[PDB]
Amino acid sequence: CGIFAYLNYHVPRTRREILETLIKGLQRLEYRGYDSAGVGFDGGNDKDWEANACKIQLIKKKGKVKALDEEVHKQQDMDLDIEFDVHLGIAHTRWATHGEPSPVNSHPQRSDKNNEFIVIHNGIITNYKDLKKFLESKGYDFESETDTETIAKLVKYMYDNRESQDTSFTTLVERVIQQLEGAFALVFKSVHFPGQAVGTRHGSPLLIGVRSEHKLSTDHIPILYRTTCLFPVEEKAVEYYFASDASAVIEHTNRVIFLEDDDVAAVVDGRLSIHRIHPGRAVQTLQMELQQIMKGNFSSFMQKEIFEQPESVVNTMRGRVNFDDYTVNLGGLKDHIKEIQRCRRLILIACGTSYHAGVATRQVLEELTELPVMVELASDFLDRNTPVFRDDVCFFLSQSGETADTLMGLRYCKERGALTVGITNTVGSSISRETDCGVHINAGPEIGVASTKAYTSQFVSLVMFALMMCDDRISMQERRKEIMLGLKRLPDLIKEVLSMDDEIQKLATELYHQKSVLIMGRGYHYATCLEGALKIKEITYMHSEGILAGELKHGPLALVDKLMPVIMIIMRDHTYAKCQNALQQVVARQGRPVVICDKEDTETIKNTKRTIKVPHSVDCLQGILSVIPLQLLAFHLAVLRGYDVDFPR
Amino acid sequence: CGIFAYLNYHVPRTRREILETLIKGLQRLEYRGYDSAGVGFDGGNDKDWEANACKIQLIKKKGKVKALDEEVHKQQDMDLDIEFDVHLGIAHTRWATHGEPSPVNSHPQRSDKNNEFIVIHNGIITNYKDLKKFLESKGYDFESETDTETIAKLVKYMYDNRESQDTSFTTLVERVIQQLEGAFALVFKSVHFPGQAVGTRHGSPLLIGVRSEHKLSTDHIPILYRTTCLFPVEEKAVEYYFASDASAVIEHTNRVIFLEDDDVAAVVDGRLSIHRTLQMELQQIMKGNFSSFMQKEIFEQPESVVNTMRGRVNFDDYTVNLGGLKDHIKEIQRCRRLILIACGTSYHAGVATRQVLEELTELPVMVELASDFLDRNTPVFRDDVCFFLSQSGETADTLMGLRYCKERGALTVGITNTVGSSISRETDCGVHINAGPEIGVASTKAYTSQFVSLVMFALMMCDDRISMQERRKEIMLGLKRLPDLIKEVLSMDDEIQKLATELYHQKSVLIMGRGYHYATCLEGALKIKEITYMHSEGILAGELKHGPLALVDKLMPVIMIIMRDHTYAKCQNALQQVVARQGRPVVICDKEDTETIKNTKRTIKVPHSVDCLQGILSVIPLQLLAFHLAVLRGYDVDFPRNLAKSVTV
Ligand SMILES: O=C[C@H](O)[C@@H](O)[C@H](O)[C@H](O)COP(=O)(O)O
Ligand SMILES: O=C[C@H](O)[C@@H](O)[C@H](O)[C@H](O)COP(=O)(O)O
Ligand SMILES: N[C@@H](CCC(=O)O)C(=O)O
Repeated sequence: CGIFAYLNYHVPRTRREILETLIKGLQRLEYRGYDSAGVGFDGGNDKDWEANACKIQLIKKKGKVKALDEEVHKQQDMDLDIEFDVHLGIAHTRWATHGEPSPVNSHPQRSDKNNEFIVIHNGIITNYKDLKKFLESKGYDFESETDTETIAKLVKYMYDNRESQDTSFTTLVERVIQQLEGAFALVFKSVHFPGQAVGTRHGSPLLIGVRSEHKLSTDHIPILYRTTCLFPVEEKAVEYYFASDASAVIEHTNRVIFLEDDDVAAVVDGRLSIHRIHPGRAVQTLQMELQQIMKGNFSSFMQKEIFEQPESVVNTMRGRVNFDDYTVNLGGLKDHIKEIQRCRRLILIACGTSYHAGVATRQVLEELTELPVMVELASDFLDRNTPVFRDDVCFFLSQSGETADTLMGLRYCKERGALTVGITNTVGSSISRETDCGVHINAGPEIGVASTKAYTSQFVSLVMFALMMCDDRISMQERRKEIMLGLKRLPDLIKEVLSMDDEIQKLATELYHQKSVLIMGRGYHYATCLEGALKIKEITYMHSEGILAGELKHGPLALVDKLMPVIMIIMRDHTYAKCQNALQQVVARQGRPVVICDKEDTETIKNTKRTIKVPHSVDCLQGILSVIPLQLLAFHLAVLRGYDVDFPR
Repeated sequence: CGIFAYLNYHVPRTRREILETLIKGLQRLEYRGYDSAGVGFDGGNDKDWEANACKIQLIKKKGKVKALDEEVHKQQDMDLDIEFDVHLGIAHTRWATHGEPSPVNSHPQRSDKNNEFIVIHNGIITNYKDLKKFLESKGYDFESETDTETIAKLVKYMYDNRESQDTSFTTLVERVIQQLEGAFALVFKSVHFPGQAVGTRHGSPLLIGVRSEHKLSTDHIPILYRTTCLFPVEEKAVEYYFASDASAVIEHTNRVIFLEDDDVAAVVDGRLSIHRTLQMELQQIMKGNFSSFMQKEIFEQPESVVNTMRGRVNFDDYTVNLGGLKDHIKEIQRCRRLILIACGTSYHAGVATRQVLEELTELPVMVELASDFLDRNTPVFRDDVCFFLSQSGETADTLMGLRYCKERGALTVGITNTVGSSISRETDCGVHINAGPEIGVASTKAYTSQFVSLVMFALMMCDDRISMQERRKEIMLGLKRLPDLIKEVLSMDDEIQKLATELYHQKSVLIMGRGYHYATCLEGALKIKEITYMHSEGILAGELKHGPLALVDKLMPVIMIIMRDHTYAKCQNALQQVVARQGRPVVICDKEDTETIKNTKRTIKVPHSVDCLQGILSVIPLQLLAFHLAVLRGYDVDFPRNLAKSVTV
């Protein structure tokens, strides 16, 4: 699930320091969930590091990384004070798929009892059955029920059947991946190629970080097919960081290379080259900081990411909104904003909360672009073979940028010649690369299990795009100004909503024992219902459902009685009167609902017992304020019930 | 709501023959509103019926009509033996969407403490608040909170300031409607005008039935402007039946006059004048041998399906011809998008046929909930084809969307089950699904008939594509076999009733499907909500992994739909995810799905049909399941709480 490897080339490091780096690397990957982890490093206790490069030691264990950290330092036959001028250590966290969690089934997987080759793997090898039969017929005995082991045994098969005594480590791996089917991110290590690393991916992220106090030969690595590689110029010293997630690299360096499918990256004599069976891979700078993946003073990542939303919203608008002259500029669309305006339809495709962001901005997109806006769930979009045309603009909302159904929707539309735009939050992700253009919502990494700041950052990003699509219309200047003053005031308004956290805990204690809750709303807050009810489902495990208010009299209103908890959303927009009508329909049937409304709606505050009173904003922005109380309610309910809000489940 | 009045002119009826005709008229209209009821007739106990038309009696009580039928009887003041030669009586059942359903709020309303004018109203007055303040200043005291009272206190204000001593009852009503705003259907009665009735409409149905053993003077009453009246030629014997619907009159006669907007009908001296045969058998509105309309309407779907295809599908030569579209089909193919607009179950019928509409028309298909369609002011264009699905043809939100689309030059199509309904008239063209009257509040045969209709339309849109000839043949053979396969499903009634005994106590249930059965699980979830009051929610199977799956444990009831179409494997993956969360689901599957039947305890095995027709079969069990669950919980399936049928306000 998580991969991290640390190669120090002519940068002296003691075995203690190497192990602490690997463990610290896995600590940055734990948030993805896992059941076991392991490390691989050169063994032996010969004081000269050059003689220990033929003994690979492994320490794998089922449990948390801490237990692994304890097992590392709990080795009597291991001297931690040996200094290695050159060394490659690899680490891995496992999410079991093939084989039950156990030390044997943990990574790194070895090629034999002498550990001539070891490999860490993220993904699944579909044809591991056949590959295992073939290697067993050639005389290789397996010890684990993991598909990963077939990789270790196979690379040794190529090595044992090499035509020349000096075939490259790269050539060996090329022959392995050419026999593999499915998805995989791999890092290899071998006693026969000491100090060298080989990384390759297909359908799984893999990146390489680099650091050196010396100048590097290039910032754009060219691809080599079967002056050209990356290395420090005047000296040898250099450090490489293979990782499946930037979060494990950023504290050491912000210079990274994102590998692409079928890339085979190799480090030989401290020089990094990328082979493939003038295109090149860029060495780019990440704007990510270690502080963005730490809880800080908060007790959970969920709490942090909700309460930091005044900051994340500001990070989303930075360099993109100019309140001094009411102009909007998404740099990611400069070379495509012209074509997009000559198109005839917008299609927003996403899963889960990302899809709700589409619903939350569909109206304002229709208002300002005057174009048809169709919001689709990616899985259903694929089932129906939806008609798509060359003059369609297709947005793909995805925080991770790797969600399969959304990604497959992306590739579907590209085949039909539509113009594709990625709204992502993960640099280097598949959806950010394969779209024609895109916007990075720059909300910072989302470490929590549920989407909190990503939903509101997507909300803001799509509103900003809408503002770009009508920057030439005289009749809409006023409307644009109204909206951008609302964005100017939004962060302060979000703080105001968070300052009512106390009022929300009271509501949580009132719903502590409840099993169902109906969340009602219409117009700009239809999405607020759905997203609220999804959060309370995902985090609290109670049956929260979002009900479009205009639909009550067509059936759903039958659930209302004096026992069914109800939360209604009644804001000061054009649907105010209609929402009041829905409230009367509920109360008329013995419903006693909790209402989320504007601070100054004196009428409903008096006639309704419990009301959450949020500040008034622009109609097409209220959704951001009205959803936060529901984020907090889901958070507090889970806490009251003893759940771990940072646990996937 | 419902309206019914009985005017017998020189046809001797005792006071019991009239009260049992008013109640029997409301029972025919009860399914339109059953929160309260009331009747209005002539009081007094004088043998000579003439000295009793100056005294009005109002018997109004809370509850269904059977609560009023007992309040009318066993009274100590009304002598049910007086013979009336001329008499008028008005009745009404109300849908109390607001306030309390008290006898004071029920209709008929009154204008003072002596009952000089009583009115029964179907609709809403959008300015009754201004009429209430104008009338309170002149010396009129109000009693109720309804908007109907402002119609009674105002018809008396025009009578207190007339210019001549004998102003016709029409003139008084003409002055009232000029001050009323919104929609309304009214039937007046006054002591000053004995035996005279006035019936005007504007945006709400209102017809007049007539019966007489004598010949009628004419068959085309001429509309007048401030050899003219409909009356028996030689004698005076005539019976009139004011009613907002045709079912309350078919039992007494099949000769009605469908009024129009702003037509002020008036019966004077037993002569019907307007100022400014029915094609239904009584059997169609009788439960027959079933204990409920909903059970009948479910088990009669084999016939209603056939009645939808009659004279429209030819299986010998595989031709589809919808007469209602012959003059527009050519222009519909030159359009560029399909939009389906509806509410509730009708909206589900759009979801259930969206995929096949996209396949056979190759056009974009967009399915919209009417209420949200209006809140967003959706972009619509002259080259859009907009369908409006409505069993009643009167649903307010759907109807407003129609007029919204006409204003934007779109080609509109009505898919209705009511001839003469607003939606069937105001659309450029349309199809009558011809399923028969639907009395049960929950739509059952209407859904499956709307389904078939949209499929027939799809078959027309592609009858000129060679490449789709085989696909057309496959679907039409499925239609030929569908009625019998529906019977095969209904034969599992007993098996469904059992599984209901295992769930009637639960509070929630999740229904999961994708593709062609996304609609199935939504419509099923709606039905269970509407008549069993369980918290049932439809969940798109593809979305489970994105949050809702967290709500599944060994306790949470789950129903899954897994059919043999292109999503079988994906549905199998969702089923494996559910079991991993310890779920124990009921699976609706195809009989030949042996793998599914072995590994799942509770299964409902339905016969295999064409993929785009399978939805009709997979939904019927949920219709039956909702029925049995309601019976187990002691509820009534023909009168669910908190609403009625057809949302016209
Ligand atoms: O609570 C929300 C979850 O995070 C989940 O619903 C998420 O929104 C989807 O899995 C889409 O993922 P992406 O946004 O990464 O595409
Ligand atoms: O089961 C519920 C009802 O059938 C309901 O969903 C109905 O569909 C709408 O209240 C109006 O729809 P029509 O306009 O077709 O009557
Ligand atoms: N399929 C491998 C790797 C899974 C992973 O960690 O992503 C296993 O189960 O061991």
